[PDB]
Amino acid sequence: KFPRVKNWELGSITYDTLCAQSQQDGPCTPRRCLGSLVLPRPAEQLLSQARDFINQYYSSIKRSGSQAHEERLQEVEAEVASTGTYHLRESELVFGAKQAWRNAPRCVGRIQWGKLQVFDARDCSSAQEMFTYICNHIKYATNRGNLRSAITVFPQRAPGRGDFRIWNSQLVRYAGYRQQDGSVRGDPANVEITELCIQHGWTPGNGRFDVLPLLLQAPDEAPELFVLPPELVLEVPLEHPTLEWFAALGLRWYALPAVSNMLLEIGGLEFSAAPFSGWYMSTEIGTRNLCDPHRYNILEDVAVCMDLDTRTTSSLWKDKAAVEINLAVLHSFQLAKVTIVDHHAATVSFMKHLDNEQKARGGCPADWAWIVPPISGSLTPVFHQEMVNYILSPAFRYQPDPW
Amino acid sequence: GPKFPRVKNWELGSITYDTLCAQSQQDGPCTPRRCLGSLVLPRPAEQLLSQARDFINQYYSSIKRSGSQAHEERLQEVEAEVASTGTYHLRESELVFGAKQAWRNAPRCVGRIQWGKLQVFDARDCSSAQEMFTYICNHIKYATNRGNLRSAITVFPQRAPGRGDFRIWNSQLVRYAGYRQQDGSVRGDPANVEITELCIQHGWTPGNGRFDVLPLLLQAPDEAPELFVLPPELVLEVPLEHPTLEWFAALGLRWYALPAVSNMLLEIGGLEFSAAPFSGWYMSTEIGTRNLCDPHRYNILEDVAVCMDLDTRTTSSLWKDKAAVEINLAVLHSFQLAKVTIVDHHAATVSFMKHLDNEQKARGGCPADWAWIVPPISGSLTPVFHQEMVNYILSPAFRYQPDPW
Ligand code: HEM
Ligand code: HEM
Ligand SMILES: Cc1cc(N)nc(CCCCCO[C@H]2CNC[C@H]2Cc2cc(C)cc(N)n2)c1
Ligand SMILES: Cc1cc(N)nc(CCCCCO[C@H]2CNC[C@H]2Cc2cc(C)cc(N)n2)c1
Ligand SMILES: C[C@H](O)[C@H](O)[C@H]1CNC2=NC(N)=NC(=O)C2=N1
Ligand SMILES: C[C@H](O)[C@H](O)[C@H]1CNC2=NC(N)=NC(=O)C2=N1
Ligand SMILES: [Zn+2]
Repeated sequence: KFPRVKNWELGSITYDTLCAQSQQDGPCTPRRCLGSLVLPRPAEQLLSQARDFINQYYSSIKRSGSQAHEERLQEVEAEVASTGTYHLRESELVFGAKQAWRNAPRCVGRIQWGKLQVFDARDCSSAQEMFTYICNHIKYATNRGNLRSAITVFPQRAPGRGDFRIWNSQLVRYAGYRQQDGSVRGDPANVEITELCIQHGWTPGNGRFDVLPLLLQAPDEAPELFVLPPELVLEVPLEHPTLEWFAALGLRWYALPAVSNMLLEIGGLEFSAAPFSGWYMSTEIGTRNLCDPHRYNILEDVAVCMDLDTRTTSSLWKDKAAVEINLAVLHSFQLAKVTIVDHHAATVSFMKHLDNEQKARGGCPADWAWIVPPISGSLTPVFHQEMVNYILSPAFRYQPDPW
Repeated sequence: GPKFPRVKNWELGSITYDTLCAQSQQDGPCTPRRCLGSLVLPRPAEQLLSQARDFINQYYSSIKRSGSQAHEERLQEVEAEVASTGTYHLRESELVFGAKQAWRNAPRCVGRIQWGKLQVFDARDCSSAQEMFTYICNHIKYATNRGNLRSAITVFPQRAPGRGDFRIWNSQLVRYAGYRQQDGSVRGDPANVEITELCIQHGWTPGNGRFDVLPLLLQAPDEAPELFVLPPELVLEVPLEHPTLEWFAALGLRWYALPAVSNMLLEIGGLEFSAAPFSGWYMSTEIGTRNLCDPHRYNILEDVAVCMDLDTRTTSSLWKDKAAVEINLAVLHSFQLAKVTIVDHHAATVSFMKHLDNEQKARGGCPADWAWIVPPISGSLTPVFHQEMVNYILSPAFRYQPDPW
């Protein structure tokens, strides 16, 4: 039965028919819903995924049933039957990468999905060459603050051998130095990767915002360490439009959000290294990165500085400090002329995206818990919107850590 | 290791496994193909007996008498009663247990740390609309307790074969009128437009304010509903002021003290209680964020922002966030000053975390609807945002039911 999907603010209703196109199970069953969980719980198979994807591609260019379409299916079929695998043409890769983003249920920025620079790095044969491609990506995507969405696709997994992998979870990560007294200096999210870096020969610093080097891995080789050139890593000092002492906090964040640990799956083929980047929504930095108790955890420091009544929850000191921190992020990025979007503008765009996709494809997979921002949830339109979550391919997926 | 859902807390790094979900006898809306967890309304013969037996087993387990002679005798009693009459009836102590369990089982309620403290008024003798009203007034008086609020439920007679239901037509015991205007807008609470118009159709003379308390429309078996005005002195309200913004008081906003849901069905051992209103106390975000700030509710965000002199022309000033915070603070401050029980969303969610731990030990899990548990402002500032949750239907349960009209 195709789900009825309701918007409770507007009273409008849609039916999701796109979900019938899902060929991949999620974690929920009729007995229990596991929608809030962060992590998920032969040749004929490759052949049907490949054919389905080639069909998707030729349909997108309006060329279903054409000579080119029939001949491409034969090529794919021939290659799989002989070798157990196949290869994508660059145009198919570009279409596949955009579709993977379009299909990502946890992404509120999908209004932008058709605007993605795709770097084909499948001719990469060494960690050294990976570093070169990553530097070109960062340079292109950063664009002096006028951020442009981009993906670089390194060579696919092959049955015979180890994967190409970028060990770091993002291309830009701040060190987290664990103390002998358990506590952390820097970003506690990055304790493990920091220690892997030191262990692979990196000389650590001792600051709160030390940019990590990249550990890059070519198949069946020890990862290699590469320091990013400082001028490639654009950063924004954080200050507040009216609170003078805020800048004295010595806070900063990086411009470029680039996820580097996810697997890109297109037509059954798997790209274990395919880092992608857009621009930040302010709550990612202002709310999560800076205010999570297990991240930089600055709420109390800011509250004290604001002279708020910390003695009690009902003064709403946490809520007040968080708002000001989010404002400082927005102010500071605007001042530095670095692309950023606030959570109201981003969720308004997502509502438009939902409407675009309803008309174009008859639905849109969306993970409500991820779409709704971590402050002011019900003040955004997406809170009042019912959403259907399911897996379509092409897809970005999680994968095991390479160590 | 375990073949039960693994549940992680990402703030603390701690892991549990929910084994309680094995006890679910009712399907929700999700399938392996697609998750429908965000939907608001998720899409008897020997059937009664097996539900009845399961509930009786639950009762005797809770008093540690499973397998006992008293347990086996009650089972026989129930099947005998069903055998001859088609239905059965609960002992008083069974109703009390069943009502607390239904609250304990409610995935959408963040206040469940309180589940063991519920005053259960047994109104299964009620035989008229007038008597329903007396019971409800008594419930309201007891629950409100001059501002020192106490959780209560009043249970009216169960649904019976081929006989009409007891129903309360209003969705809550206290509701503000919503009057549709000529221009298409609403004065009062747009949530209550339909029930307002139904009160008018049934003979209520409407006011014209923003906070007019509605009458109750009460229905006894196979009769037209009857209209009852709540004595104004029974309905405690709190005028809203702000601790530092002196003009906020001039806005004339207010809310009532007692949150009392009256349109849900209480199901216990297959028996169905179609009128069983229950009340607690408010979490401040229900009033200050949803009721006052929803675009389709009182919608006051812009008015407050304008008074605070914020830049309302651009999303990036965070004018909405700043105004909502102050409205929420006004709610807490005003209830505190008025000595009326209220709980903020930080304190509520902290206590729900304690509840989750209690239930892990007591029952091996706790059904919880993440979208409902996470507060509508400051989500990730609260510990529940970082907590994975497993949602499933246990019985006894509170359920939605069709509107009487
Ligand atoms: C255009 C700028 C973009 C904005 C404002 C945006 C917005 C977001 C936000 C707010 C999240 C949640 C992040 C978190 O909570 O940590 C997210 C996640 C995601 N986004 Fe987008 N996004 C953008 C570009 C992209 C691009 C270019 C791709 C792929 C090519 C993408 C794919 C994803 C994926 C796969 C996730 C989930 C990541 C994970 O699960 O760890 N995003 N995005
Ligand atoms: C003791 C103080 C209590 C607090 C602070 C509390 C808190 C809450 C909150 C914040 C919600 C979400 C409501 C919304 O978003 O509109 C809720 C829903 C719910 N609560 Fe509790 N609660 C309390 C007592 C109770 C009692 C006594 C019962 C039943 C005996 C109960 C059963 C429920 C049910 C069934 C829902 C879902 C309502 C619906 O789906 O319409 N609560 N409660
Ligand atoms: C493209 C893009 C745009 C934008 N605005 N922001 C980003 C950054 C997304 C960062 C997401 C990282 O998620 C981690 C940390 N919190 C939840 C967790 C989920 C997860 C788990 C795993 C194993 C991998 C992964 N990528 N993500 C990327
Ligand atoms: C006991 C209690 C404590 C407390 N703090 N707050 C309350 C009030 C809960 C009111 C819940 C109302 O929910 C309505 C309005 N928004 C979603 C919708 C869900 C719903 C639908 C239907 C058909 C019935 C119903 N009871 N609830 C009750
Ligand atoms: C347990 C819960 O699912 C996690 O805390 C989720 C909640 N929602 C979330 N939403 C987003 N956008 N990013 C997150 O990391 C995130 N964490
Ligand atoms: C579409 C979405 O499920 C609704 O807007 C939900 C989200 N979470 C919610 N949570 C709570 N506590 N009450 C709600 O009314 C509510 N509405
Ligand atoms: Zn689900």
